[PDB]
Amino acid sequence: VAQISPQYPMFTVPLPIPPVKQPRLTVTNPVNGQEIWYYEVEIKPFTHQVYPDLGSADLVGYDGMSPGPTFQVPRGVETVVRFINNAEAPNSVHLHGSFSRAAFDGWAEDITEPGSFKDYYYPNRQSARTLWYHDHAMHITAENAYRGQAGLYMLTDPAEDALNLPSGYGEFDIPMILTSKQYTANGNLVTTNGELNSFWGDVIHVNGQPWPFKNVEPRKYRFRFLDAAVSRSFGLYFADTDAIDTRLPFKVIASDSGLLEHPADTSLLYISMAERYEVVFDFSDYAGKTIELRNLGGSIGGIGTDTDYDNTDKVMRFVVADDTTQPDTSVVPANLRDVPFPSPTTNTPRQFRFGSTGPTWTINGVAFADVQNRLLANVPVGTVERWELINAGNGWTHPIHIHLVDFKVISRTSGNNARTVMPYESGLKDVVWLGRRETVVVEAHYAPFPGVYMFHCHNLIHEDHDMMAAFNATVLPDYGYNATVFVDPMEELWQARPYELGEFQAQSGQFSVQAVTERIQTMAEYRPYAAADE
Ligand SMILES: *[C@@H]1O[C@H](CO)[C@@H](O[C@@H]2O[C@H](CO)[C@@H](O[C@@H]3O[C@H](CO)[C@@H](O)[C@H](O)[C@@H]3O)[C@H](O)[C@H]2NC(C)=O)[C@H](O)[C@H]1NC(C)=O
Ligand SMILES: *[C@@H]1O[C@H](CO)[C@@H](O[C@@H]2O[C@H](CO)[C@@H](O)[C@H](O)[C@H]2NC(C)=O)[C@H](O)[C@H]1NC(C)=O
Ligand SMILES: [Cl-]
Ligand SMILES: [Cl-]
Ligand SMILES: [Cl-]
Ligand SMILES: [Cl-]
Ligand SMILES: [Cl-]
Ligand SMILES: [Cu+2]
Ligand SMILES: [Cu+2]
Ligand SMILES: [Cu+2]
Ligand SMILES: [Cu+2]
Repeated sequence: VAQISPQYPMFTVPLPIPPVKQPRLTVTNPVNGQEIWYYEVEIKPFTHQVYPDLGSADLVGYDGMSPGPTFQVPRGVETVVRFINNAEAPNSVHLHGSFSRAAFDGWAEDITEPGSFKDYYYPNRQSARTLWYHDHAMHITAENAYRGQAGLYMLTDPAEDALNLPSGYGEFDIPMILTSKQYTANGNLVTTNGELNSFWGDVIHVNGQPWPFKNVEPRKYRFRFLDAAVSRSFGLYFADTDAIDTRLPFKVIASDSGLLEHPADTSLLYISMAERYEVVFDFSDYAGKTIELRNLGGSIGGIGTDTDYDNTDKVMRFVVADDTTQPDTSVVPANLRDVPFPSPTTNTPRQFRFGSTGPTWTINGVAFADVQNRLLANVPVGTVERWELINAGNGWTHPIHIHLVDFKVISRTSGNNARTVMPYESGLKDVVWLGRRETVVVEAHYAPFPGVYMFHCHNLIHEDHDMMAAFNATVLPDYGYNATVFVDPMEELWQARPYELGEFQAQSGQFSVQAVTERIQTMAEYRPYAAADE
């Protein structure tokens, strides 16, 4: 259908690369003698000239940019991030892909008001994976994410580095953060406010830039795909501009939770809101060509319900040089890793229906705001459960996310007989797309931390009104590990605190090296992540 946003000069602006976020300082953890990396992020307003010849867009971003800066954290290094709200609305930061404690996980009611900050303590102990950090504030997650509160968080480890995959952040390892937005006639953003169905968007962005291009050499690149859109799901494929409908093969090497056991040879990648897939594309057979990254129409080939617009079949262009300037020393091994799959269970699976209750998107008839009813499962820590995630509807799709866990996709049935489990769903994930009339069974180890966690649809419009619920990963009162201060996401110990911008700017008072060092060493003594040792 006709583009609504003004006409854009397609494939004329280079793909931006978010800068790497550096820690401000390190603090010795008195528990283990190891260095904790401490970071400060200021959430604040900024303008960005998206349309060359119109006005600017009003955004709110981590460190005044969108996407937020990229974190790059070695496995085993604990991080503390001071998220400082200097904006106009509350925030709640979630690190998507991290088994964070309940009070460091971005619980939707666990907000920071403007003129407050919160310190988030992250374990970084899971398998090498592409995480992302983004807003989770109750009822305003769609508008906070849409206006710029999302960024990448790469968890790295030597074992993955030894595979010799294409490497170097911004060299041959490229972030590909997809969004779908809409602009006014003067080049400002159309708000998601008031939208209760889906905000599709008619402008496709990579790393915050409409329809970019990149100069590539004829060799192998690792692309880290993330669907950070409010509502748009994608069917990604690559094509030579000399044969724009001919799909070129590539390899998926990783899903949400890390490496697949083996690369999945693929010509079409379904990716829905909050899914991460890492792809290796070999440009060597296309020296001197232009390869367009494109998006499947027909509402992702009948899987989705998304509206299609004139230019939503276009993502970006890669202009391939005639030659490499340096040898391609990278490879994609046939064997990537032993995926740590959960033990099969015979426990009769729980059922969750993703539908509506009057004008509200619900789970088993319940809206997140409804405290009395929204706690839908008690799961003893250590237990493996199958959850049957049901989309009975033909008129909506729902990428379902479960906090804390990594899960295996056991099965998919389609009431449109459209598809079962995709080859790139063979490993571990934390989001799974319920297409039209789809039921998916996932299996997860509810481990290793007790606490109250969210699960929900990651269509941020659905999530906000109000397709989200909670589970309690439970322990018996003799469990230990300071569980009584780490189960409650709203625990007073970990709540946000007020700051004065002067102190922040001068790095004085509670921002002094001394105050930060004392505050982090005190936090570290509670031993939040001790139960994940081994
Ligand atoms: C989520 O599950 C956790 C358990 O993993 C629940 O917290 C547990 O709640 C029980 C009942 O309040 C606590 O026992 C109580 O202890 C106090 C004082 O020592 C006593 O006054 C009461 O008679 C009772 O025995 C238990 O300590 C607590 N466990 C932990 C580890 O905090 C929690 O309530 C559940 N959350 C929700 C929202 O349902
Ligand atoms: C639970 O948290 C408390 C409070 O941080 C920890 O108590 C500290 O432990 C170290 C070593 O035992 C002492 O030198 C500190 O003086 C303790 N502080 C206080 C205020 O008691 C405790 O270690 C933690 N327990 C577990 C199992 O994690
Ligand atoms: Cl490389
Ligand atoms: Cl919808
Ligand atoms: Cl953006
Ligand atoms: Cl080479
Ligand atoms: Cl202050
Ligand atoms: Cu998320
Ligand atoms: Cu999450
Ligand atoms: Cu949904
Ligand atoms: Cu969430």
